[PDB]
Amino acid sequence: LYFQLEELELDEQQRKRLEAFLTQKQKVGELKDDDFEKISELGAGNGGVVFKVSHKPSGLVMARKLIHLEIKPAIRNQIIRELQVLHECNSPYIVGFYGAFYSDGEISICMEHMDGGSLDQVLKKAGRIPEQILGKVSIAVIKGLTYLREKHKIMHRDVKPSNILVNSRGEIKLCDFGVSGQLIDSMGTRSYMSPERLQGTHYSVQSDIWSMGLSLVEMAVGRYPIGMAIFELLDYIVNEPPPKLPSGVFSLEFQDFVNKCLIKNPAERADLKQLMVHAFIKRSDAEEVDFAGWLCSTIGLN
Ligand SMILES: Nc1ncnc2c1ncn2[C@@H]1O[C@H](COP(=O)(O)OP(=O)(O)NP(=O)(O)O)[C@@H](O)[C@H]1O
Ligand SMILES: O=C(c1cccnc1)c1cc2ccccc2[nH]1
Ligand SMILES: [Mg+2]
Repeated sequence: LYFQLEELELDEQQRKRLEAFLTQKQKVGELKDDDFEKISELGAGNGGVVFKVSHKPSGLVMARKLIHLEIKPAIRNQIIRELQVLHECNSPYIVGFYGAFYSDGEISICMEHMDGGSLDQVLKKAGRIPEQILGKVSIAVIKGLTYLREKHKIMHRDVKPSNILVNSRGEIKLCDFGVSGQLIDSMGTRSYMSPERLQGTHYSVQSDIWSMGLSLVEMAVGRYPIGMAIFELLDYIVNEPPPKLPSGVFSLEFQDFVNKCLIKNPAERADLKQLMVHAFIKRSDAEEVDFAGWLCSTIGLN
């Protein structure tokens, strides 16, 4: 393999892991519905269902997300085409992608299986996720959001605990980002949308910062921090002060970090550059946290 990795400043462990995923990916060609065998259901959301599958020609275990869309063939083919950009989205903070295709009213998004599942699944087991672990989560989310914005000019548009994937090797990765404009166009009791997004305001990385901040407070406290009825919830986000991390249990740097993510005004709200040099991030990056060890003990893995 003739790797074109230099654009990413990677540690040797990150370089080895990314190279091992890309090498495994070389076993995979054209994806067909007939070449998959359903192992189990990993989970489901509003738009689709994701299954742990076996890709029979390669032997690879994958996570197959199926999104039901029986629409005009010309527009589903535009979607499938827009999804091919995912082949170029190589980052330690972005879930690996094997391929995307359409079959029998379903668009399939085949990706790297993350054996730790999502952070909302681990939150159920953990109760509360430790501040120090959330420091590593914060770094991975900022770096992933930065990679997407800087390298592919894409915004996530759907940052939430269920869209942050973890594994037994201690990797933290984003998934379900807005790579396809046509998929967004063609496509509850909890909302992670920024107050300005809920009012109609054009999307921005600032909205992703809000979603990240809210997700952090939820994971830190063990529950959705607003609270409930639909309008009641959205009226609270738009017209009431943002939620705050409780005092006496969390560091001042972590409280200040989430406060800067949750500023109602998107202009005063912190950007990715400012968040990357925030005391919380600087502290968290210097800490030796055995995230892989903590994850394997709280959810019972390797
Ligand atoms: N690559 C993956 N590896 C392992 N588990 C995964 C993977 N992708 C998704 N999952 C799991 O599948 C569950 C359901 O996924 P999904 O249908 O995207 O629901 P959602 O994240 O709650 N909604 P949304 O992203 O807004 O469409 C997630 O909560 C994850 O736990
Ligand atoms: O559902 C989408 C999606 C949403 C809006 C626009 N384009 C795509 C998606 C799934 C997915 C899995 C991995 C990486 C990126 C991903 N994006
Ligand atoms: Mg998701």
